[PDB]
Amino acid sequence: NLSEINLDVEGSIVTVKAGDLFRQDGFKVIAFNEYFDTQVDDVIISHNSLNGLYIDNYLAGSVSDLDHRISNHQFEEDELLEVNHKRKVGKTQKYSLGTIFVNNDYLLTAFSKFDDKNRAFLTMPDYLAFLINFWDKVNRIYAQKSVSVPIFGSGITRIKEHKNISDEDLLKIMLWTFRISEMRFKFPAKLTIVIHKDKIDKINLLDI
Amino acid sequence: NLSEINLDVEGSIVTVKAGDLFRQDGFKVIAFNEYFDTQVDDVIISHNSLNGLYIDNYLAGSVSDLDHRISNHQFEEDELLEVNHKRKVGKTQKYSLGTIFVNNDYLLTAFSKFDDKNRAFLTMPDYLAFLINFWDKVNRIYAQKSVSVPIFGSGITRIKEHKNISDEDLLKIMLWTFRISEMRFKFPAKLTIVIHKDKIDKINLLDIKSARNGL
Ligand SMILES: Nc1ncnc2c1ncn2[C@@H]1O[C@H](COP(=O)(O)OP(=O)(O)OC[C@H]2O[C@H](O)[C@H](O)[C@@H]2O)[C@@H](O)[C@H]1O
Ligand SMILES: Nc1ncnc2c1ncn2[C@@H]1O[C@H](COP(=O)(O)OP(=O)(O)OC[C@H]2O[C@H](O)[C@H](O)[C@@H]2O)[C@@H](O)[C@H]1O
Repeated sequence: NLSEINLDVEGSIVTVKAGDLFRQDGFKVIAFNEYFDTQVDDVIISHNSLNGLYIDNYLAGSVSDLDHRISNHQFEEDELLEVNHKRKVGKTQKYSLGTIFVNNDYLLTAFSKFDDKNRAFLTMPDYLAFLINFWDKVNRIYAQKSVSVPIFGSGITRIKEHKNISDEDLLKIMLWTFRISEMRFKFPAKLTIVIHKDKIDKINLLDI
Repeated sequence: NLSEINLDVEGSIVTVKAGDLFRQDGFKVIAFNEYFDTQVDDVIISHNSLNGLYIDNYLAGSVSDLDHRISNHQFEEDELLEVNHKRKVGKTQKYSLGTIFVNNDYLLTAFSKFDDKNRAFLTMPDYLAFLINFWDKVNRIYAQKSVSVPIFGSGITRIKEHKNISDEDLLKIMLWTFRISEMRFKFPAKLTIVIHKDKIDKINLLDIKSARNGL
């Protein structure tokens, strides 16, 4: 019946707290799909998803300006993938999972893959690959800085073969993938995992 | 001092014990590389790996027989990768990680990648992807059957950016990923993880019980 716990992981504090991601001070992480889509129409991007809420309610400036900024940005060659020329709707450039686009205090990250068949989806290995690559990026780049994340993949993402996986189990995977990442960093990022305040019932923080 | 432990993981008992993989009853898993190389000459495969030690002392029949058997075997379309024609020494057909070739009571699996200098290596994402794919296969194909494994990657394999990762850390990751796999299988394989008897010094079986809950 508690709402926050601080965890000593590899000699660094990881906070898990009930609350609202959008209210956190510092960097806040928003999961986009692999095309960094921005069309919120409840089929590509759901109005209910954090991706949709951020664009609809919190993105400063227009969605058009954001597309241009992302379009004209230059990512490492490790992060640009094949262009899906034959797509019905949405952007065409694909990005490697974990790629980050910075937008003010928001870290927009290529999280889920998309296709008309499985819509937003990831294999369990893709999910683990995302976490490792993502944690490695934030720990090298945002060392000693605050980074707040939700429970990645607990929304409408179908993790293939894991339709029913629980929020707590995804939280556990997030935690031990973070442990692995920060093994190689003296000063990692200052991570906070936010559980939507109306969902601390779904999770017993003493289990952790 | 403690040499064996039984853990309930997702409602199934997993055994971690000191011993000898080759003395294990039931299926034994041998880590081959992504080409299923069989040439044990300390250039491709080394004599001191379980890969080379299985070929040298435990393989039934000649290495030629095994090569031909693997080449003729019908692998899944997704298990078959592209063919590296530039390779100057060894087999050329790449296989996706976790691919399994069953050989009597041995499960030969494509574990490590070989770079241009025949160095065994994996990235941490590759390693995790191998474990999930491999656990998924054996829990599907060998449900309720004994499957014994060593601590994958604790040999010469370099896990990129984790050169000094401890055997105990690899063990927990193996347990974490196996737990995830059997969230999908109500009747998983009966897993035994074998720590080489002379390496039990490096592993404290008490620091491992939390992994059975995914922590
Ligand atoms: N204000 C909040 N604060 C904290 N957590 C919240 C909040 N609102 C919701 N959550 C919870 O935060 C968790 C994550 O919410 P999401 O990001 O939607 O789900 P995903 O990680 O599967 O991303 C969906 C993907 O597919 C899409 O196309 C996107 O492009 C993504 O790529 C859920 O448990 C929410 O209840
Ligand atoms: N009899 C034994 N019983 C149990 N464990 C053993 C035994 N002998 C050694 N071990 C331990 O078992 C662990 C694993 O030993 P290995 O399989 O060699 O190492 P890897 O997993 O990094 O695979 C080597 C890769 O590179 C190669 O080219 C292959 O192709 C592979 O792809 C070590 O801790 C050993 O001490």
